[PDB]
Amino acid sequence: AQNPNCNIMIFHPTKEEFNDFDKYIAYMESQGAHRAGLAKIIPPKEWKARETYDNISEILIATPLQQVASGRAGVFTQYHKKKKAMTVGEYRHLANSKKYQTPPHQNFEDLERKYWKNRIYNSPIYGADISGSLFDENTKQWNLGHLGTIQDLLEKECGVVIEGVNTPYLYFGMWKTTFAWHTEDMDLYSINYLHLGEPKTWYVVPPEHGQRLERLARELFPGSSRGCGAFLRHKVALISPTVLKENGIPFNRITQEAGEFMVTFPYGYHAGFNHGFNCAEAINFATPRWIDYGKMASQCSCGEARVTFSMDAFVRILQPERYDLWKRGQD
Ligand SMILES: O=C(O)CNC(=O)C(=O)O
Ligand SMILES: [Mg+2]
Ligand code: NI
Ligand SMILES: [Zn+2]
Repeated sequence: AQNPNCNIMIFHPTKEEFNDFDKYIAYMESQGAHRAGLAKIIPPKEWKARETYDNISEILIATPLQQVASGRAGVFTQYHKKKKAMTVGEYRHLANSKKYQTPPHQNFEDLERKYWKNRIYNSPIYGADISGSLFDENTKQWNLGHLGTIQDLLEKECGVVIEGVNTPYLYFGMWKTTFAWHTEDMDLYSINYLHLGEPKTWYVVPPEHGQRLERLARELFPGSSRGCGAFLRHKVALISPTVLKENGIPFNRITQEAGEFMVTFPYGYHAGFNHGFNCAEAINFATPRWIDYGKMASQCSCGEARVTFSMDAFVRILQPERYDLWKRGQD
């Protein structure tokens, strides 16, 4: 069995190996990358996502989200307070302001310590989930706006034609902006490219151990757990590495830098934070190996998780017994 300790693997594809996306995902899996839940892919030196980032300041962040925390430093939830619209240029200025800028630090490890110590005492503002792409149309390799769609994958594998579309999203971050512990919708893969700026630290639980994380989370968030049998789908709960280690939960951590891709694998729980002003792009995707995960994915039916249009068909076809209850939670 490859990668039996479920370590995060890092890949350096050549330009030739960078041509066929599906083939390279399958290669990484052949080497056990998926056992970690997360892999890093460093693009060949010849590749670029686009020529420059000099002309992105006029992008609009229609609903910046202030991430307000409640709890204790290692175990907290966050809610998102909507803020007035602002451009990327306005948001970058804000991120670099004395109130929000990254503090002086020695290295990533020092910064990680400061994050876990101090995050709850601040409310950083995140430009998340903005539909769009920063890949140049002429970038032919690993262009996250030109991937094969999940609808087409389900059709190829299962023969059923469904409605829905699959497009990427931009994330503009700042120091302490936080992504809560989650798996993807329908336990899909995700791919994330850090276009520019400061790093993103990730934490991940191996898919084979995901239920250990869920059990801890039910313990640590007992009201939320009573509210919903899949409350991590709400994407609001944070647990620190110290707390995970205290409770024996297997996990790994890595920092993504600008110019690097990360792939999350089906049912790989992940969480993390940004080091300073940055811009990432991400999208969900599927492969044939995902289908069995999609069929087994938990679902939130309490009303909180509310998701895209395109999840309807996935539920309806892969999880017909759950469909009626899930759809009630959508409505
Ligand atoms: O970058 C972020 O804020 C969150 N990204 C992801 O959860 C992802 O790419 O799957
Ligand atoms: Mg612009
Ligand atoms: Ni994710
Ligand atoms: Zn719920």
